[PDB]
Amino acid sequence: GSPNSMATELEYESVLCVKPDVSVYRIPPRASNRGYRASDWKLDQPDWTGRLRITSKGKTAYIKLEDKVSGELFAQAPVEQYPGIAVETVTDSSRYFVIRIQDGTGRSAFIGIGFTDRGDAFDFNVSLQDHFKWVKQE
Repeated sequence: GSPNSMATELEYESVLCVKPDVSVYRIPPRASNRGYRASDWKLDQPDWTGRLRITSKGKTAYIKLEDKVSGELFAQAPVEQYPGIAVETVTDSSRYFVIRIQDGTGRSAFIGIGFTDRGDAFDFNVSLQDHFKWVKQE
């Protein structure tokens, strides 16, 4: 038998949260003597803006970011458990996160994202933990 009829087969995702408005900021590096505090980021001048698409399959969640005009992928961050290495919070305001976006080949970057309100950023952190609760043995 020969499996060589397939090679790119990532035609799967269970959607968890979608929002039309999210803004990216390239952040300074973490240290507990400063923290990520949202106000240190480029809140007046995003590096990119577009749409949120939190997705998952099995034990791996995917924070995908997508364009608001082209529908194309900007970036994606894969996550094995929440909280974990690929998702972080700020100190000052509950509407801002950081994620470890990856190219699927050992390339990575930490990018900051901001929401319109805390009551919508709560949906980012609830939709992640309400996927992982069984992996978290709750």
